[PDB]
Amino acid sequence: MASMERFLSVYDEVQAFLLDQLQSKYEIDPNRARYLRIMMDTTCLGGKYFRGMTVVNVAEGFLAVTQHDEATKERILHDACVGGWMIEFLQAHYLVEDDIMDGSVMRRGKPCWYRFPGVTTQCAINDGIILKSWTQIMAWHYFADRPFLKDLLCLFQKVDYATAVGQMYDVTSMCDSNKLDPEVAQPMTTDFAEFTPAIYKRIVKYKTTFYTYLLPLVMGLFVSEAAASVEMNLVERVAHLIGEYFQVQDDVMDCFTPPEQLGKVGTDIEDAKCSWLAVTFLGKANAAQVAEFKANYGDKDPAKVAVVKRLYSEANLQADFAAYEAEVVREVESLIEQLKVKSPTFAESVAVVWEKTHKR
Amino acid sequence: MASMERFLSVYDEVQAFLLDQLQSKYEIDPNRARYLRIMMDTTCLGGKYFRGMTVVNVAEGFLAVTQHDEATKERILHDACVGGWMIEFLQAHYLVEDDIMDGSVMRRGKPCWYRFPGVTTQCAINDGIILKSWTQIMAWHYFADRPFLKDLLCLFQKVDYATAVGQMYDVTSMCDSNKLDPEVAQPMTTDFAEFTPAIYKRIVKYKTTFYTYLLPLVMGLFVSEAAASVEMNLVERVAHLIGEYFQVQDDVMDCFTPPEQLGKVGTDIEDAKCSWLAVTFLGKANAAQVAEFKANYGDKDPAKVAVVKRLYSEANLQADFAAYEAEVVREVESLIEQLKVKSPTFAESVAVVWEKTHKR
Repeated sequence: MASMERFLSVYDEVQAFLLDQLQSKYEIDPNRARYLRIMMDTTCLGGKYFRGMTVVNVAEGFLAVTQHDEATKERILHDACVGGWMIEFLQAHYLVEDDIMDGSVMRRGKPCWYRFPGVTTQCAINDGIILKSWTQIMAWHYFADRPFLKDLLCLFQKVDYATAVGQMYDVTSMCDSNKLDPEVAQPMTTDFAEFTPAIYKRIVKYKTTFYTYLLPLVMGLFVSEAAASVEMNLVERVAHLIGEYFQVQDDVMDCFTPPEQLGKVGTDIEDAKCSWLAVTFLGKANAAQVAEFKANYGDKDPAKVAVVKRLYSEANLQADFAAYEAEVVREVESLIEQLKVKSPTFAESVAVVWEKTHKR
Repeated sequence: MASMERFLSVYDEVQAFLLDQLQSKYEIDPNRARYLRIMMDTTCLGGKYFRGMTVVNVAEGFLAVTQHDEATKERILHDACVGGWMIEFLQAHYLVEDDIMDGSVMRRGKPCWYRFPGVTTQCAINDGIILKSWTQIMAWHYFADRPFLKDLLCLFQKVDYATAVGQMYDVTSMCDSNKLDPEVAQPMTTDFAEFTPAIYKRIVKYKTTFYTYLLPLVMGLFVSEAAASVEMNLVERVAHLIGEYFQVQDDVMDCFTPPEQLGKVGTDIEDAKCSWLAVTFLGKANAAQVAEFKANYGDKDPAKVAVVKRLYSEANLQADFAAYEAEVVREVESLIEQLKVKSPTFAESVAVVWEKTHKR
């Protein structure tokens, strides 16, 4: 893919620009520049670039139906790559800080960044702050004169806040709301009353859907000067729908995918997370199954984790998943049909985003 | 002071706006809203508001010499308070994350936020991210239609990146540059070769001067639509000069101020920090004093920390300080004289900022 190859060559360019700027305006020395280059590569590279490439694909979709000089086609594609890298770097930030907050061990088959011997939490928290700063430095440099700059920066910032709010909802999901209090150590829920579909939907919506689907799609529109060409209410509803399904998939894999291909251990059970698997289990369990779940969930002991996994296999949650999948397919196709009214090209870009999500 | 009282009443307004927005657009529930309100109060309130009030003072200085309708005077003062709160919240962010990175215990006589029982590192890292997000949410809401918005956001972001870069320089200052490597646990310097005045000046410049002096002063100018009224090169040189002296003062107090009025223990010695005291000690020490410093610096043992403090008392570093102070006074008065050429009002605001710094 030449799309991919354009994306990646823009990474080398953006990294040279940020490092050269540190030398030339921030008095950095070469060994610290080298540590930051390594940091950038280790935290930003290695994934699928799904989010970044979504900006590129959305841009390419408009480029095929819009008259432009060559030099304009190139600038828009450049802008789409840079925008995509903003989003990858924002994600990198989230992952460095999250792995620290959660005491995670591995990420994509390597140690989490804060566990590199010469890093440590002391430097890794800061490194994660710098990752997000770089998304701004990028925007101001590459987009200084762009008519979309204000709207892109404003959306970026809203998406970032929504994600941070989401992470809060996530990490406090195993506590009873009425017991949240900075003055009192948070005890795990015993009733699991807040393990419902609506609550789960709130966590996922804020925690991942803004930055994983909304941001890439709208960004593709901005760089293409095409926002006024779509119904924004639909982009939102489709981004939140496809974003939820995406997270449901990760939740199932956390439990059932082998660590080898997960790249991680998977500790949602021990961590007592409000996962789709738990919420769906409690939505179908009989009384005795609920009691057994409660005696076993949220505990590091591998025998108790096997009891939960066994309850999930026996509740047949692969059927509730095929059913949730079938409903999402229906609603996604419906939203794409609505998006054809004002833009058949954007609609088709959304179909490709969905198709790439549905396969995994 | 009515200045103070305006500043603080703007805090209540901004906090109500951010919490009401979380309820109305982010589906927050009351107990999480209450945790965020507490977080905001504990991390943002309690200090001197030196940085925030600097924006207010700079605005008030222009207001006394510029013709405006009353409603415009109020909006500018409102804008100056909001801008000041942005800076206080940015600082709050830095302090939450820093106390975590450094394993700090106390801050202004209370436990560091991540040590509150119901917080934990898991939530505190995120809380610190949210603190900084709020500075953006503020800017976009209160300043949406302001002609200074782009320039304020661009400067904010540059100052933030410079601070993060500075923190990196700070926390790696005890290592030999040529040994920095994410793959290798960082050993403490033995030669202390990088403990020089120029290196020290680099750390302080980025670590604190941008956000503590440059940002507040330039922000006061933006909200007042007065940037074109000053020589920006001088504001920079004065902000960096006064900012350094400010940090030298904290470095001396870390060592010699009683914990009671410091609000902290003070562990620069144990932490092997490139402090002004160390750098100045090595700039005057004889060979035997240098050897003794080396056998004792950077170690948690209270007997070795007393040996360093004793070497500092015996090297008579209160004289190098009076001398550094006398030189800063000279250069600060010189820069204020230069600033009178294009703005006597701004110059006088800089004199007050300096006078408030010099006393402490």
